[PDB]
Amino acid sequence: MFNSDNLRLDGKCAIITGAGAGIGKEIAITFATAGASVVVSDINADAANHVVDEIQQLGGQAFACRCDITSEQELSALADFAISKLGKVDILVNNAGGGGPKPFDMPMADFRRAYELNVFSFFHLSQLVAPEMEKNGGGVILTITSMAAENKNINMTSYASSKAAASHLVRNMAFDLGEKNIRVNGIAPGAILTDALKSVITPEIEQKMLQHTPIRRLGQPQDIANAALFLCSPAASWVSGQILTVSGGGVQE
Amino acid sequence: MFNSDNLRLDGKCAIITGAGAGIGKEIAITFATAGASVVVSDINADAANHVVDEIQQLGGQAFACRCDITSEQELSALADFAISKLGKVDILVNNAGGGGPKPFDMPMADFRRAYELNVFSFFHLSQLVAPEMEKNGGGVILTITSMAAENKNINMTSYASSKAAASHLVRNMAFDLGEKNIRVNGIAPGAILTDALKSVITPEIEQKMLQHTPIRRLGQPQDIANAALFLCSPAASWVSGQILTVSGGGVQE
Amino acid sequence: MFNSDNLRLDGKCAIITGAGAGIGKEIAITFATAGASVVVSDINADAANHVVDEIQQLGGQAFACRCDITSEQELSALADFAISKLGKVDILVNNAGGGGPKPFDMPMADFRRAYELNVFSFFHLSQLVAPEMEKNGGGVILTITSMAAENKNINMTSYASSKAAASHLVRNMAFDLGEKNIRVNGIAPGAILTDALKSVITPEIEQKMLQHTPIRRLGQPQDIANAALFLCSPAASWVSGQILTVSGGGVQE
Amino acid sequence: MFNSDNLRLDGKCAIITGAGAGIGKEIAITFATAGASVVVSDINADAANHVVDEIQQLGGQAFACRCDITSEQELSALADFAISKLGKVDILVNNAGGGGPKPFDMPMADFRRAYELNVFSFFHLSQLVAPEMEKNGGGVILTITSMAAENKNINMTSYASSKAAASHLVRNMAFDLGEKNIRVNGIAPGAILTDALKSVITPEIEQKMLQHTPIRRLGQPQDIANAALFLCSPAASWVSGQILTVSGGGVQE
Ligand SMILES: NC(=O)c1ccc[n+]([C@@H]2O[C@H](COP(=O)([O-])OP(=O)(O)OC[C@H]3O[C@@H](n4cnc5c(N)ncnc54)[C@H](O)[C@@H]3O)[C@@H](O)[C@H]2O)c1
Ligand SMILES: NC(=O)c1ccc[n+]([C@@H]2O[C@H](COP(=O)([O-])OP(=O)(O)OC[C@H]3O[C@@H](n4cnc5c(N)ncnc54)[C@H](O)[C@@H]3O)[C@@H](O)[C@H]2O)c1
Ligand SMILES: NC(=O)c1ccc[n+]([C@@H]2O[C@H](COP(=O)([O-])OP(=O)(O)OC[C@H]3O[C@@H](n4cnc5c(N)ncnc54)[C@H](O)[C@@H]3O)[C@@H](O)[C@H]2O)c1
Ligand SMILES: NC(=O)c1ccc[n+]([C@@H]2O[C@H](COP(=O)([O-])OP(=O)(O)OC[C@H]3O[C@@H](n4cnc5c(N)ncnc54)[C@H](O)[C@@H]3O)[C@@H](O)[C@H]2O)c1
Repeated sequence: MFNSDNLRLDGKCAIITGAGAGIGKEIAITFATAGASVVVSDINADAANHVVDEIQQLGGQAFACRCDITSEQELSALADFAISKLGKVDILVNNAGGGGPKPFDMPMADFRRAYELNVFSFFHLSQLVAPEMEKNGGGVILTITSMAAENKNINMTSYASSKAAASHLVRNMAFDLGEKNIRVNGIAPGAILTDALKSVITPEIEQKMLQHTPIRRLGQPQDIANAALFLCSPAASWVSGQILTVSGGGVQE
Repeated sequence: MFNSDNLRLDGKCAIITGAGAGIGKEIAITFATAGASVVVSDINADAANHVVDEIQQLGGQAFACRCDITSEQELSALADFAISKLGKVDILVNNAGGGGPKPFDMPMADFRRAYELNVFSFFHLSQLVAPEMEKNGGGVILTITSMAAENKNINMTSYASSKAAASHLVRNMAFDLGEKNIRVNGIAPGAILTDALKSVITPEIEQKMLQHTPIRRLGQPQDIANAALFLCSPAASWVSGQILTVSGGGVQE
Repeated sequence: MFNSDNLRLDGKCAIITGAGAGIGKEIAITFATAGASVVVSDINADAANHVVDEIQQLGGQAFACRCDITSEQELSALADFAISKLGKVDILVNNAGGGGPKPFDMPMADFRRAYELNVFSFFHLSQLVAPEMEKNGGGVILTITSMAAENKNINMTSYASSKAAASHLVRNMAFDLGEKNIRVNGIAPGAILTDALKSVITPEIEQKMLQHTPIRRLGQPQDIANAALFLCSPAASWVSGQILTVSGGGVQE
Repeated sequence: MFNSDNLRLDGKCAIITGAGAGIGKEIAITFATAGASVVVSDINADAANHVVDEIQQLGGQAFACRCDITSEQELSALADFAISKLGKVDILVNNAGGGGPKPFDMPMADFRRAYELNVFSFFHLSQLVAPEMEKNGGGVILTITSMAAENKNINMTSYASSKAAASHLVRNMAFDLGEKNIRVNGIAPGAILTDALKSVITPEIEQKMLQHTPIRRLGQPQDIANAALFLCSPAASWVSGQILTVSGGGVQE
């Protein structure tokens, strides 16, 4: 039978990478509003700090930490800081990442970078928290991937190849971590109208993207926040190694 | 921000196939307990009625109809009964259907039958309830597919191909019905310990299926009911054409 | 090292369903030209018969047989006739099939039909030849599926769902038949400019379809004939359970 | 109509990574024997040179270069040597690369390295030879990926994710290079019995891997060389962005 408390994160401690803005910001707020203590990580400290007061204005407890996910040194620091501020780590939502469409002849530096963001940082950070989660008898890791991980188009070599790596790592990491009773899942956002896109997108552009979405509307960060909550909640206790695409049933071009 | 009402089905009217036992019974009870009025359908009216009684005891509203999904006549009869008893239809949970390991040399009757159970039935009923969902302004159709739809093995020709047909039906159907604000999704459950297997299973046999499952415990009907709720709740309003697997990150032989 | 005879069908006997025209016609000719005796099956006898003289004009030996693949009675007849005319059956290429885009509210008859063509006939015919192939110690089954089996778009419910069933049957049948030392593979044609499309397609239409194909050109039946030869040849002796998409790297819309 | 010349590489110039042994060596010999001039590259010049000698003995033209694919400098040096010795480049067979089972707690050095071996190397070399292929009017790049790219298991985080990255690189890269008439494909080989394993394997161990393979025999290097030939031969001129698995229809543990 239905049980609302299974849909909440009461007493949980979560790290949310790149949560100073966009989808990441919504996950942080939505998680704190469901009962979990949160460490809001982001390179843009001022942004991270805004999210924190914003959570307190709601009564949740958040802490800010600047952290370049691409710096191994900052990742271990993020981890030590999180275990000190919250006392433990139950949830890790690896949101930060990116890269973008690029020509085939981008310098290798551009190529290597997508991996730092989408693959290596994600993997190093899990290695850091995994021991903590295993100490407490379990935990949940959630990464935000992308639909590029499953589509193919021009100028997507690095971004698409990296996101694919991350999605497949999820499927395998689910096995290594499963022993430590840690679930690992991912979510592939469609065209999320994060405030950034929201500012540029022309009503003509919108129609062009929504041209192939059955549920004719652009996504909102919340859509991704709802999916994350479910996947990180106890209601999803036997769900591991999955990638949930949240994109209205189609693809935005 | 976290909104608990988005995770409830207040005033939603759901039809649920094969709800006398196992997975369907639990989705019926979880749904009804989350605020929706439900029609419990089943080839076993005794079972359906018991489930209805039990739902009412918990203070939920529910109605029972003995329906054999392999009958076109009986499928229309199910739709009329729901229109008649609930007044409208917002959610269809196509749970019944089946088939299992069959010799390559099985009689064609047996082969086609797996299609009756998982494909033709599911599609027709969708045709029946679609027109009713659109007049309410939207809806959610959800199927209980299978991991056989994604796996490969011996003695699975009928069973696995039909579940594969059903799973790709979800993806395509999401396009057609997307213009009528209807979302279509499915769930691929692993080895779920339903009251039947619960007594056919022996602790020995168990350590074998679980041999390749990261989250080392067999599934409970609640796990599936939990994902169906989310997938049919307004919180997953931009999730369509997806097939979520709940198997603890592995495959139970 | 390279060995041309491994790329030929010398001494092989092949059944080619729906070979009176299109892709099917090319497979027949290309196979006979590589050394195999062929039974050219098709509902349009005159077409089947043309292909046969055409093969003889090249020195290959073909035999015609009218056969509605959707009639169980005609399938067993096709089989008995093939084993009588050729002496044995080494290769089965299940080309005939079809169905097409259809609205969600097509009558059920339309839905059931796609399955007769794409799934049931294919499965019944394999059941019929499998015993013959097993007698000779091996064989090869090849089905022509479609890209609909992997894409999702509006008005594709039946066609797409059926082709998906067929592709997944390939993956599983590979296990049942593997014991009988029979390989089973499929090929998913992209937009093949079969003489039919070739007659209607406007130079403007062409551009529209080729809009998303990296190798900017429409396919030719031969392209599919080359793939089939490889997959049915000894060079592909450890290749089973595969679906090869031949579509220039993209999709034609 | 069957055309044997389409299945040959006469006057084609191919570069082949890790061609001193196993799979690469055989693709080198099969290619050279099918009419193309080949550059045999390898971190082991002794091995490369022996393979070159052996090729010449069979009357084919070949050249050897000791190249360590993990070096950007050495990759450019390989491209110059091929341009210098063969005059042009029409085919690139990226065979080397690797990595294997690694503990979740592996050092990041080991993790990144799997990316050096299967991702970064493969991409860069593609960048190097692309410009040369387009000036000849076309080309074919082909990678030796892995079944780990599609599977899930314990102790495969690095190995499997990098092969997944490489496999999705094929799909996307096919778009970019498609405008320059360059086709990109890959092959996922199963358990191939190469001269090394050939002596490390014990008849006991063999009956175990083969336990779930329909075509019950381990793969031979020829099987892979056979598919690479076809995939690089003009006969597969409309096949791009594909990843063919050669594993006898199953998975060898
Ligand atoms: N918005 C979309 O439409 C969309 C679609 C598909 C996938 N995604 C994925 O979702 C994730 C988040 O995307 P978003 O759209 O919210 O992005 P965004 O760039 O708007 O926000 C990223 C947040 O992370 C911060 N950040 C950037 N680099 C960082 C670093 N190196 N270390 C720590 N923090 C850093 C930014 O300041 C920002 O607050 C990414 O992994 C992205 O690949 C987004
Ligand atoms: N339980 C598992 O481990 C598992 C795993 C994978 C897929 N599934 C899927 O879940 C669904 C239910 O499986 P389950 O094991 O919970 O089922 P079950 O055998 O318990 O059947 C559930 C209910 O359906 C009823 N029913 C059977 N045939 C019917 C018909 N023809 N018309 C109407 N009602 C009918 C049964 O009497 C029962 O009350 C199926 O779609 C099955 O493929 C279950
Ligand atoms: N042409 C394309 O672009 C394309 C694309 C994707 C998939 N396909 C698939 O390829 C296969 C063959 O397609 P095609 O394009 O050559 O088709 P087609 O309709 O041009 O030719 C089919 C041939 O089979 C015959 N046929 C029709 N029904 C038959 C039946 N019931 N029994 C026996 N023979 C019958 C027809 O007379 C004809 O000679 C089909 O399974 C189709 O789904 C084709
Ligand atoms: N053999 C199998 O069962 C199998 C299965 C799956 C994938 N593969 C793939 O096939 C490819 C070759 O595998 P294999 O077992 O045949 O390989 P292998 O270990 O025999 O290596 C082949 C050649 O590559 C050379 N080489 C190694 N590192 C190199 C480097 N850094 N730079 C240049 N040359 C180098 C080796 O010395 C050897 O001569 C790899 O991509 C591997 O992932 C093989």
